Amino acid sequence: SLKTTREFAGLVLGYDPETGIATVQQRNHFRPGDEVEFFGPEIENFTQVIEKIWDEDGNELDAARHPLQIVKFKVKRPLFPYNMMRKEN
Repeated sequence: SLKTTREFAGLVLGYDPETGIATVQQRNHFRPGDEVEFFGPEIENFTQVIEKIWDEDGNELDAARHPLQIVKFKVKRPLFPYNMMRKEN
């Protein structure tokens, strides 16, 4: 069960189901090319590659390296607010 912030890399804040773009609050470093898993109740957990990331001002980022910054990127299946994201080994 969930004890600390070490256990995940992002918290989903929002998801645009028309465009596929998720809004994620970073908790630990992740970057384009990384594999992640989205999880939590109400979804089947799934993995994907992170293709490209941007901030809320539309700047592309080489990495989401700043704790609790809000970032955006395309996801491969729908998400609900407060689903979670972790790195996939």
